[PDB]
Amino acid sequence: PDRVVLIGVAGDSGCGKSTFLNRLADLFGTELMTVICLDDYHSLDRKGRKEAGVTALDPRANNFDLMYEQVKALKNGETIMKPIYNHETGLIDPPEKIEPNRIIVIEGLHPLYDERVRELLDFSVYLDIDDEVKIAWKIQRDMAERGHSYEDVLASIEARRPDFKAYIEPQRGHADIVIRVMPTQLIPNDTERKVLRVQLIQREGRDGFEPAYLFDEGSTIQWTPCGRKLTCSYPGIRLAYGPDTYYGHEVSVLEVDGQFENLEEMIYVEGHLSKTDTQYYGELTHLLLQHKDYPGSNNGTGLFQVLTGLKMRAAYERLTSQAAPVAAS
Amino acid sequence: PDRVVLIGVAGSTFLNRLADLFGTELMTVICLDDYHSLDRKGRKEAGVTALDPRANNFDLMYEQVKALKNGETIMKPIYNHETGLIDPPEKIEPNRIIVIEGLHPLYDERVRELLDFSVYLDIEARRPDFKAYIEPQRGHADIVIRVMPTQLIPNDTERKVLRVQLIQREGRDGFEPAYLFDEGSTIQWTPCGRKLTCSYPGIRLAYGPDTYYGHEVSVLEVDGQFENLEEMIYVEGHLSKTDTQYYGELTHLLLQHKDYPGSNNGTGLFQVLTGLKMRAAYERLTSQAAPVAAS
Ligand SMILES: [Os+3]
Ligand SMILES: [Os+3]
Repeated sequence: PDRVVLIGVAGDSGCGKSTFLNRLADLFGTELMTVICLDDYHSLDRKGRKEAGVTALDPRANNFDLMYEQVKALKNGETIMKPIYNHETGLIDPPEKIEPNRIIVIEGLHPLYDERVRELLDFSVYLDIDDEVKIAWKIQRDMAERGHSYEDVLASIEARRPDFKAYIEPQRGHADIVIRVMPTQLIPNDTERKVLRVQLIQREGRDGFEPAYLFDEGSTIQWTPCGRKLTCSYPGIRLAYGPDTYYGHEVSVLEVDGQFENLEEMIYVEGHLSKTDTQYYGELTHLLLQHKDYPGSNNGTGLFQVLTGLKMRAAYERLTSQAAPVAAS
Repeated sequence: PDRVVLIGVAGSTFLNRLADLFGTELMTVICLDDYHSLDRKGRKEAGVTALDPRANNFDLMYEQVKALKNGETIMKPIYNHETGLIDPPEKIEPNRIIVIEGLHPLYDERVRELLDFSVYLDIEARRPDFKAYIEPQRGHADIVIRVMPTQLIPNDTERKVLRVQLIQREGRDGFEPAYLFDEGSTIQWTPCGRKLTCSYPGIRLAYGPDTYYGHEVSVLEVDGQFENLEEMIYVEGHLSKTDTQYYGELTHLLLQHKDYPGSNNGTGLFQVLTGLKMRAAYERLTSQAAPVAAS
């Protein structure tokens, strides 16, 4: 059976605008993977939302019944006629023809919201970014190309909180992996807002998914690779691993704080991680340095985005007994 | 050549543990109080303590220790602690291992160079002379076992739970320090978790490079108490370059005599580990198996 694998990606970065999906495209290519933006399943257009007094985050603005049916149909090998939500006009355009593929990624705000859709997913990721980090990034991006559109991100964050906490964040409890970004604990008065502390919160007991760990599985460790063999500059790099309870479930949290200045630092860290699901030594570093221009390229953000990708590849190859798709040259 | 190996021990249950490891047939222990140049009355007369270098004959010490390592029999004096007198010489023949024990095994430069391995054990009136003449020997010891109060219990009142440090000297050829996880990097570890259930406050290890008396060292550290077997073995299994000859030898040797003090904490663990590092040093120098206790 030509099996269709389904991947869910929860996040607030907008459709086609996250670096994680670019990294997935680098890994799996674009020929045998199709990405579906879940804003296409809005039951209410922009005017309709205003009329109703609800935001896009509200479940009532979204059609989960149609979502379930068309995603179920795709996994069952059927072609679908899915709607297109135009973000510019704020209208719902005529359906698009989407055929099945080896991998189907559903991306958006509510991929893990409905019980029925959850059960169709084979792997899932929630990208949890701290408000302050999101804001600091927006200023750095604005600084580069002279955009100055960060005051609207601030407005958006504050006003979204109620609906974000109500309907978006609880999906973290159902995600296999949660990449959690937040400010550093290595620097006392962080003014630059550059150095990040990132957590890979991995769900236990999901058959066909072995969490990555450091040193000893199921025990708690704090590690600093800087020392005799590796020279870092202040504040350096610090890892942490340990078991924890997240949304009432057992998880295994792998954590990196700091910035990678160079190759040696990246490989030294990669080499000492366990069950990273790399197919050869140095694949994370190799994949991470593929596109150094991406944000998070020199810290835990990129590292864990890539690592998550490998865990999907593992899941795919387990379900199909076949090699996963790859990007061309 | 029937080579004689020399071990120095500054600062005991440690020697009992060594006797358990190496036996008493092929190891002779020499108490360094036997090389007092001044008897108890002489010390009073001079106004010095036993800790003072002037109360001790390092020239005779060097010569007789040098002679022992060279395969010669010696006629060494006996210092009677009860009467406080120096009795007639004792005949001591060479042996596979010679341990010199006392306050000043690492004090003299000439005696230091004869030693193949060395240990300092760091567990009111003595303080001046202790700080003046005893403690600086820590800077020359290959291993220093350092005991101190715990950091696991806030406002510790019992004073029972201990934090112990195995400070291992780097660059001593024929001695690879034990480490945890990654050599030359800093780590803090707690084995209690999914696989191991501890009772409060549990156990916590730490390893990392440091500078001690101006030298590079590698500090392995345990804080807490071992309630049972499983805890001891779990810790042992995750240590690296412990110089055990089989899995579970530390635990086995540590539980040999549970009645000893430090039996259920880092004190005993590191006493045994230190013993293994001596065995390693011996077997490297002789290209031969070290002595063992009978059954
Ligand atoms: Os932007
Ligand atoms: Os390449």
